[PDB]
Amino acid sequence: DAVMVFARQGDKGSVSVGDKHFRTQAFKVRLVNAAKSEISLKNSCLVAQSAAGQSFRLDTVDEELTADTLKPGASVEGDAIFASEDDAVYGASLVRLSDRC
Amino acid sequence: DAVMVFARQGDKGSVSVGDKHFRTQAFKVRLVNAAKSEISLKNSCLVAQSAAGQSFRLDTVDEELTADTLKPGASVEGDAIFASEDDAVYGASLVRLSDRC
Amino acid sequence: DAVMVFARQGDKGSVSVGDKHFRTQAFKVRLVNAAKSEISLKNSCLVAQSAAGQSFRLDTVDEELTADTLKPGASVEGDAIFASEDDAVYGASLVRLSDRC
Amino acid sequence: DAVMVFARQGDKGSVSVGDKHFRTQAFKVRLVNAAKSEISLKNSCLVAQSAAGQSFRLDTVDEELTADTLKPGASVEGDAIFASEDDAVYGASLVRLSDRC
Repeated sequence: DAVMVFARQGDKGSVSVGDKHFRTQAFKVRLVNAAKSEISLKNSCLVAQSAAGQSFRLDTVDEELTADTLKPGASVEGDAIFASEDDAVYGASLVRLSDRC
Repeated sequence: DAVMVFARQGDKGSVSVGDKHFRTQAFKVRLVNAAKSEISLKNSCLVAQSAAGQSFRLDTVDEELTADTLKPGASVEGDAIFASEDDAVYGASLVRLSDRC
Repeated sequence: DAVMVFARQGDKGSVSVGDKHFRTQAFKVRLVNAAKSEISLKNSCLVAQSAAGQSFRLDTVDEELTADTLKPGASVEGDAIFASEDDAVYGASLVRLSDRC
Repeated sequence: DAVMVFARQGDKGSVSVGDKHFRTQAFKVRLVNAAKSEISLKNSCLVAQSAAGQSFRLDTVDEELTADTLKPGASVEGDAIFASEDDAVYGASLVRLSDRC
């Protein structure tokens, strides 16, 4: 009765504007409903984090990953790009769903 | 009189379901029998490990790598994906055959 | 009223001549003027740096990235390759524009 | 009056046979004679090393990189794969020519 989250580490990068800087870590994410009922994602969000429990904000995400619900057997996929001001986001090793959004 | 194991580090990733999380390290593996006799793999398994001797469970493996035997000169290849709950598996640097399966 | 700098970490490398050695980190860089006025880059330069503020010299850069100005909505892109004598440049995680050139 | 050595870090890997294991780091190497005279490479060899000066044996190399000489303007390229028993070779960041072969 929970959505399955598959992530693969992608490109590392940065964004700078004047003296405002941040680092980025991209993941290719696939969400899969392997249960027998429709699961709502409306009050859920994607969080990337280190094994120590440090989490990182989502900077940009492909529209497909923001589906409100996932019917049984349905799958959505796309890129999700997380950020930190420093280089901490490079240690993000897990993408998961939170309901604290 | 042992099978040769060639591995190349591939993608780093993760799998999450509810609050059950793990990290993944993929390798492309090739097994080669460079001896003069057939070698049995029936009671052998692929293990990934760090240089310090810490080993990691095999989460998924391509069917081709689970051949029961390898005749002389035979070669099989495919992906093998190992896991840890935390990010330890990212230090797996060796794939080898164990007979403790 | 500042140019936006998008960078993605690319190849790691080295250059050696006799006993003169250095390490290289490439980035794909895109510069974007998202403001309403033309912005001059004539006295600006690309700097790569670590989160701790350690910066690295630019060894080579694609001609497209050395435009003197960027009109509104204009974008230029190319590779930029930064260097260190030791392996410090591998921790460069940000490309930004400096006006101290 | 020295050959120029350009290297780019490639795949990380391993080789195992029975309980004999090693780790591998591949580089794409290009050798370039940018001088005005023919330079002999007959008593030279490719060495990979860390910034601290730790060096690693050459396990395999493409035939093209073992040219005996390089005439003016000549260039040769190919892959070179270096090894360590443990995972030290993963810190090799420089390929250079030695005359101690």
